[PDB]
Amino acid sequence: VWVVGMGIVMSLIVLAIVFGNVLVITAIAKFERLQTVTNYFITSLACADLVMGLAVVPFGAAHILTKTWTFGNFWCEFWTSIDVLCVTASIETLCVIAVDRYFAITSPFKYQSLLTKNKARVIILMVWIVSGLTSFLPIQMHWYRATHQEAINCYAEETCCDFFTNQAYAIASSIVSFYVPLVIMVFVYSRVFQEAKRQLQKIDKSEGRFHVEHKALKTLGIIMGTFTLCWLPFFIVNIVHVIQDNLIRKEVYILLNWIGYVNSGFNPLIYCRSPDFRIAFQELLC
Ligand SMILES: CN[C@@H]1CCc2c(ccc(O)c2O)[C@H]1O
Repeated sequence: VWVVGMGIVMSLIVLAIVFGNVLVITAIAKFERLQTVTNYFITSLACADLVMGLAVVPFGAAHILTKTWTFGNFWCEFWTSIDVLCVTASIETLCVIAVDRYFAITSPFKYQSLLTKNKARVIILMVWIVSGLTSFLPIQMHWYRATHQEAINCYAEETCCDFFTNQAYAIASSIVSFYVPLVIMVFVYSRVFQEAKRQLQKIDKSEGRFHVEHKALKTLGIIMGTFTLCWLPFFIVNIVHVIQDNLIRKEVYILLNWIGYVNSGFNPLIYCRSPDFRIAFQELLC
């Protein structure tokens, strides 16, 4: 009953991810009003999420359900590289969005000059190049491999493929993928909240006698509680399991990894709540 039951959940996850991340892309492509410098970062994020949902989730689900890797030994390194690439490219895009929002409020007069359609493309290409220099190059050159008997036995068997990595690669990959964007987003959003509070105070001092921070708190909570709660638990055990051998089990690692995969299915709800997006979604369907 467990085999039949979980397959339904995995298929539902796949369908939700694909349907969520294709609609945004086609709405942005079809409509000329939504083509804005802001909306290119959402385009890149949606592309990364769609690639993840199509390439990573189905094969991981099949590997779990079948319990053996029926495909060749060459196709598992490619799968791991794709997974790492998508994961590390789906977070720096959020960091870029946060920085772009910071520059709008902090410098209102100079926002148009600093951000131009030519610079957005360069930023996106740099993000994707950096993502590809930590996923394909070290994995495909066999620099991440660990040196112990279980790892060698797993490497020499075609039907078995698990993740065994070194201390240095794990630390470097986690630092590049998660922690630096986390610090940058924390600083950015704290400053934005400070500016919003100052504006509210000024309005209250000016027009106080007439009736005419819940909004900022709710928005920032939705922004920063669906990302930290989804990715932070995994990137701690990622550091831990290479320092203490018996502290972290394999099942906990796999489940905490799969919890962070569903974040790609939530992004359209969080970042595409604008009325302009709603009108486009209504026009496409119905
Ligand atoms: C196969 N799962 C991988 C394992 C390690 C890893 C992931 C994502 C980002 C990283 O920086 C990593 O080091 C996970 O997606």
